[PDB]
Amino acid sequence: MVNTVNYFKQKLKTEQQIGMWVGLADGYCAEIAANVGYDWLLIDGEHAPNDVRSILAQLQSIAAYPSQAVVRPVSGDVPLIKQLLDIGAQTLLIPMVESAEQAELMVKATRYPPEGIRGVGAALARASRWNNISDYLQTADEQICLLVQVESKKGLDNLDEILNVDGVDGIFIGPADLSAALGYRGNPGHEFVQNIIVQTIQKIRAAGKAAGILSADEKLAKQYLELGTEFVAVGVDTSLLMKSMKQLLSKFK
Amino acid sequence: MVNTVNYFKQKLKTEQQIGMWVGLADGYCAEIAANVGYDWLLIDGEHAPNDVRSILAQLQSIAAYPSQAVVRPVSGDVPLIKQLLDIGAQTLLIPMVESAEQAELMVKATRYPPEGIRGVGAALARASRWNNISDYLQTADEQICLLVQVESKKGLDNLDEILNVDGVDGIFIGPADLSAALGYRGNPGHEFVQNIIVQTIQKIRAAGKAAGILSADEKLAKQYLELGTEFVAVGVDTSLLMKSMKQLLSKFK
Amino acid sequence: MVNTVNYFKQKLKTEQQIGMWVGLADGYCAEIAANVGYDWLLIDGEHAPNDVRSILAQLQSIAAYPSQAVVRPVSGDVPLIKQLLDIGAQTLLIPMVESAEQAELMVKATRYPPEGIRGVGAALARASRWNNISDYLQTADEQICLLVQVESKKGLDNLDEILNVDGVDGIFIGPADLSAALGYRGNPGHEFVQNIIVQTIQKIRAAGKAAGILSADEKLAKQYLELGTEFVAVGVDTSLLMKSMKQLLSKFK
Amino acid sequence: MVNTVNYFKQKLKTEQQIGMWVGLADGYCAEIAANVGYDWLLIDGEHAPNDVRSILAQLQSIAAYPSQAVVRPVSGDVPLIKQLLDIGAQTLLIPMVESAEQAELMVKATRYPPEGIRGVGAALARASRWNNISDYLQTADEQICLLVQVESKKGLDNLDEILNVDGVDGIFIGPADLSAALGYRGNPGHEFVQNIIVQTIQKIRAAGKAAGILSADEKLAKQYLELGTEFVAVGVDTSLLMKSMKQLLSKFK
Amino acid sequence: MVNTVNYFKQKLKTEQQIGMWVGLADGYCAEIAANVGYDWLLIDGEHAPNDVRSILAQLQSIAAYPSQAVVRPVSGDVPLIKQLLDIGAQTLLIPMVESAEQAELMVKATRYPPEGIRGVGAALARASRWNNISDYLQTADEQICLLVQVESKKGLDNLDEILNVDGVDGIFIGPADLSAALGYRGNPGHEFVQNIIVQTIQKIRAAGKAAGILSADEKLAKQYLELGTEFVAVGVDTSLLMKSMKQLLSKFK
Amino acid sequence: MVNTVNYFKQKLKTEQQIGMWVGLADGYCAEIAANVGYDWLLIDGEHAPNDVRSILAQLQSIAAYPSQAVVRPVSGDVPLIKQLLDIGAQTLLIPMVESAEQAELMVKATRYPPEGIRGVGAALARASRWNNISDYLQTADEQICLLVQVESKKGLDNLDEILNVDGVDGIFIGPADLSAALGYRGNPGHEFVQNIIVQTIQKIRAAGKAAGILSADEKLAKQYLELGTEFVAVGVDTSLLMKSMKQLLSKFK
Ligand SMILES: O=Cc1ccc(O)cc1
Ligand SMILES: O=Cc1ccc(O)cc1
Ligand SMILES: O=Cc1ccc(O)cc1
Ligand SMILES: O=Cc1ccc(O)cc1
Ligand SMILES: O=Cc1ccc(O)cc1
Ligand SMILES: O=Cc1ccc(O)cc1
Ligand SMILES: [Ca+2]
Ligand SMILES: [Ca+2]
Ligand SMILES: [Zn+2]
Ligand SMILES: [Zn+2]
Ligand SMILES: [Zn+2]
Ligand SMILES: [Zn+2]
Ligand SMILES: [Zn+2]
Ligand SMILES: [Zn+2]
Repeated sequence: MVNTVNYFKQKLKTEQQIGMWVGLADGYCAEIAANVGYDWLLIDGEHAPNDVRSILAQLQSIAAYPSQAVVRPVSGDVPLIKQLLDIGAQTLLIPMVESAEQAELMVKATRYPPEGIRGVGAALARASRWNNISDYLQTADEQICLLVQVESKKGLDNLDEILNVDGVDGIFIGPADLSAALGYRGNPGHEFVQNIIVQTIQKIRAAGKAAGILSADEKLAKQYLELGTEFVAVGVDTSLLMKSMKQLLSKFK
Repeated sequence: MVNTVNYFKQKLKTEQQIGMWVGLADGYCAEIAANVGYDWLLIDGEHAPNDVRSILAQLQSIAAYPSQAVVRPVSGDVPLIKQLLDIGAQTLLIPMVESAEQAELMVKATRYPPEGIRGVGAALARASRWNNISDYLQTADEQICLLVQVESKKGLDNLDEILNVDGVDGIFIGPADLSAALGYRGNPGHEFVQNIIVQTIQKIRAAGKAAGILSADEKLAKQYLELGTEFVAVGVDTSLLMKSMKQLLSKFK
Repeated sequence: MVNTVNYFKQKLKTEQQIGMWVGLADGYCAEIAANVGYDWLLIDGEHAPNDVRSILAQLQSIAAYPSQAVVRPVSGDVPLIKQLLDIGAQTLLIPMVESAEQAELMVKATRYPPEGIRGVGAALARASRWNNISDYLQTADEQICLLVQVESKKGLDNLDEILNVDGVDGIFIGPADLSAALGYRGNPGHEFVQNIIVQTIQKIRAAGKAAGILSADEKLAKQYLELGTEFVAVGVDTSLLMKSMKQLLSKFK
Repeated sequence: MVNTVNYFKQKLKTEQQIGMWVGLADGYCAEIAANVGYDWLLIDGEHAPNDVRSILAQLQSIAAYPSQAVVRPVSGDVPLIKQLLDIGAQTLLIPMVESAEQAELMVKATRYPPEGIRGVGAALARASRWNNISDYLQTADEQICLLVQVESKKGLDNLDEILNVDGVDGIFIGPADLSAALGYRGNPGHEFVQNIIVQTIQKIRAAGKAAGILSADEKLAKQYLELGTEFVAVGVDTSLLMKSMKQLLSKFK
Repeated sequence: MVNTVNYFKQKLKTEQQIGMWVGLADGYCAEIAANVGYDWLLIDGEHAPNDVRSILAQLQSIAAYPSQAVVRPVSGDVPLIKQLLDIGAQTLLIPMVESAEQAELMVKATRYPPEGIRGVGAALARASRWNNISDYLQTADEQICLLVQVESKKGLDNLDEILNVDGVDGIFIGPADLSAALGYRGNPGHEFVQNIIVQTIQKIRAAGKAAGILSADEKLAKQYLELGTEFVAVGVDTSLLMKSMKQLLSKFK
Repeated sequence: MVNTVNYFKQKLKTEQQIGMWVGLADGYCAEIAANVGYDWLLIDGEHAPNDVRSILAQLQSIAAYPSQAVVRPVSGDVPLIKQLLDIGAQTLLIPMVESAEQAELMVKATRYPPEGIRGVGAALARASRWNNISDYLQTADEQICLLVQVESKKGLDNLDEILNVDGVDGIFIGPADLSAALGYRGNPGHEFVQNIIVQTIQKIRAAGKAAGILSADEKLAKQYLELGTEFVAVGVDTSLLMKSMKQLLSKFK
């Protein structure tokens, strides 16, 4: 078997990928999302009740479908990154990255020694399909994609430095965390926040990196796509479930 | 503690209750549905991948909310009915009921000896809150609600006989199973099927029983409500999730 | 490896075994019970929310401890008996047995062909420790113990016939189900019920079978032990947990 | 989406399919087996500790790989067959089939009304991918494969009658159950048993049905393949795990 | 929906709240405890085998009952605090707090930016009921209660400094950890330890903070209540289960 | 009850113990391994998808068998070490230990105050069997065994310093991590790596500590045993399962 090709990673340079957030934290719900045709599915280990084992179940569900899996760990924790790579997550989204030094450590966390610090345990791992991918230890590093979130004042204060880190494939903007950091908690739609987001997207793309963002607002998402933003998540499974059930009830009250 | 009052059962005689089908088979998804404000939630043990333990988890989630839980077992199995009553399901929907003799057996399955055949194990049961409902064995039978599905030719052939069974609180019409039985599989919207459904609702209500049905078609559901149908399910969580995610993607293709 | 010796089965002829009911339905709770020193633990698949997989977990927990495991299935279902024997349950308690013909079928359900109807799948089974017990198919039948419950009027109406069935090792009296059947639901302590229980114990022992019962009433349990009842359950984990937490709170209200 | 094509079913007429028994009862273990390249994987719901939900997890794991999944339910139970079809099992292996009447009922259990009795609940089902397979109710019956086990004297006594049932795609011989039924429990390798198995394979193929069997004996499996047996399972995951770990320890004692 | 009111937090200034430790690590056991009527239930993520997902299940069980849930994470880990707040834990008990600097960080960990560092992910969170609490991001901080444990020499060495931290609602004394730190491991009942505990309770209350403690000793618990201690846990579910089962067996040996 | 004797720890001074790696992450798979007769089983929390709760399940399975359990946490995390000790893991293997200061902290992490920093919560813990081991807090430290991995250049750079730490019972060499660190990723068999491993084994034993290693290569494992290496793992369950299923299929292709 050849290593699973990371089409998400390749498509960062060739197209604009439409994403769905997966916070239902469940192999069965993840399979439903995987049937829709999103370019990418974000398995949220930061803000949904997930652990390594529930994320594994969702990777197994999604694996039968073309949608590419991206996993967000709860934090930039090196041992947790090791665990998520070994269950076979090929793209990671690291929250709250705030310096070039932290971004460099996240690069190393995703690459084998001697160049990186990814723990070596291929025989045991779904990532190597238990060494059924015979040359995994030689071919792994190439299909791993590292995305980092800029979503605080300190992140924006270190944006140019992070954008200079070789091995950061993409910078994703978190409007909820960023709007709160800016003192507009719950109000990312404000011009003050939006002008900072647009400028940030322009700088990311000017430095030759992929830009990404989430917005459930159709108009904002289409604006970000018009700016050339490479990976745009356009909705959240929990939000779509709740809103669809509320809209239906409202027809009958 | 006094036994949990079955408001679903009481409301069969005082109002028209709006229902949501719950097939996501998960305590977390069931809690999301429970926040919307449906009069009743159908935990589907027949067509969703549920067992006694997953149904228990969903009852625990839903219990903090006003929405009344109704459980559909996979079949009219007496021992399975015993298990679902003991985890505390107070309303059951029995699929594919086809005779007065079967309906009478389902009545007995929901009531303690000496009048019924419900196995006695109160001490162990969430139903008695582990005997924290001190008079459970005396007050249980009153808050249990039995609904039976008529959804085959043999069911329609025994409709008058089933409607004469004391202890059947409601007859629910299954348009998917009924349309297939009638040789209109996938096409319940056909006038042939709909005239049989309308006549069936009229007969159920004429015999003094509650009538129920599921339709995701807003126009049909409102027609059934105009006829006086007591319990109408108007949508399905899996369908709402899938359709909402597809409609969103279609805005970006 | 030699087959696990069923010490419960042997001790039916040599001593009076003290039992604890396990309805917490959980490997961790079952292990707590296993540390106490009960002769036998009843893993309740009839009145606690258990399935084959949760019963397996509890058998695995208990297996490190001297306490002997007895499993109650939800009903005398032949395929479910097959499943519980293959996960390695060596003693089964069948509820609501009401005829010699049903007791004979339960005997056959526990024994391999050609003499019985137990499905043969030893290679796959914890029962054979995956053929690590090399002679399992020749030695299995001997360590299997069949107990049947008499707990209805029809059971009492067929008591002499059931007591004549070769392969029934024990008859257990269910006071909750029996008192309800007799029209004393919730009141097994009444003289009418107790005289029937004592007479039933005497008849069981007179026919050379082991007699069993559950009572959380210390005086009744000690009375049953004085009559020579071979297997007496003296409490229930859910009941002891609830009562101990209530008694503690009452000291502080 | 078009309905998933049942390549197992088509290949019953075009080649000899090599199978692996999956009794480890776990999505992660099922995925390991799925990487090997077996034509088919038997998810054992009869002799491994599986339920609908654990079988679902294994179907989800296996679905990303070419290996075709076959599910054995604990018995020919119509409602359980309904559940296993709805989670998306397209091939079923029914144990202990003993008459034309039982085989006909298993045929109906796998087909929608009006011709069959399969319960209609497509909207909710992984089988329809929650109606993402738009014409599922018209195209389902064609990709369902029914296999029945002949593995008792009564099965052999009704072999010609079972072989005349339209809708039975395959007859599988169970050497463990059959050798026990014949009074050679644990000794299927005996000439008495083997001549009956060979004769049975010849009769199955002469009636135009697919023949199947399990043997972990390489010589017996190759003999069955030389006779033209269409679906041959050649090993069991639990057995291969135990034997490989024992053989390794023996090198070091 | 308005944000769930934290009655535990309000009652810290109006009454003395009686608590039960919940270490059975299970939604079903947590529900049993929730029926008793304790003012508060401590879901132990430090010394019972719990993770985010098992703590979620227990919050869901408890949510239907008046008992207020308090969650102890394994350590003062900022990302784990984020996870436990998002599943809807409104009161946290942080173990082994040893400085004003660590207590200040725990305050920030529980509050949204710009004043705190709680990660913003309301849409996804049971805490917001998936934005069904429409103003959650404005009303969340007010219903969050922060308790910190002083249970080491360094904690006692920094007691006055911790008691001056705005945002610490309560200091809880850990007699097991504290007695071990003092070189009286397993002997918290010693006068040396008890005089330090009493002095510590007096200092906590004199600084205007709530004092808390656990003791399964009825006399010690009543002494702590007489001193005015605001939140007193009086027992542990695992201990009450084990002791009740041992005391029962001892009546029969 | 007296504390469980750690026979693994005692046998480090009396014999050479043969080990099996357990990465199938499952109580049922762990029990299969437990039946084989390995001296020790490594429950891998670093490179298999395990958490505290799945490791607990595997400890419960294994506990009925003579095989000694060793648990590898994901990293030398003090709170996670506390959790694994409380579920009753008596031997820990800490990955990627690189200094005397880190080894000393791991020693303290495994011992109660006042000498160590192990959090005290015995009442709640399977480790004390919920205080059924009445003197657990006095007898625990003696049956705890600490192993550390040297598997990086920094580890080898601090080998003499680590070997001087009182309370390190064993140093385990990780050939996958070490060969990668040395720029021979995937090629530990090279003479450059092997000479370093042999020298390292000699230095460990010369300092009076137990030496350990894993090799699935029978010749290398036997060479390590001839050098007197005290704890040698000779295979991995995932590897043996995959290889045995592949070898079987190759006989039939
Ligand atoms: O610990 C990591 C590891 C690496 C390769 C193996 O074969 C087994 C374990
Ligand atoms: O088996 C049912 C049962 C009833 C009451 C109890 O207390 C225990 C068990
Ligand atoms: O189907 C049961 C069975 C029996 C023996 C085996 O080796 C495998 C399966
Ligand atoms: O009960 C089955 C069912 C069928 C179709 C639906 O849309 C919902 C439920
Ligand atoms: O990542 C956090 C998040 C916040 C709000 C959303 O709607 C979705 C995700
Ligand atoms: O927090 C730990 C703890 C210690 C002893 C107990 O009895 C209960 C909890
Ligand atoms: Ca978990
Ligand atoms: Ca289950
Ligand atoms: Zn964010
Ligand atoms: Zn139907
Ligand atoms: Zn009973
Ligand atoms: Zn068979
Ligand atoms: Zn403490
Ligand atoms: Zn390593």
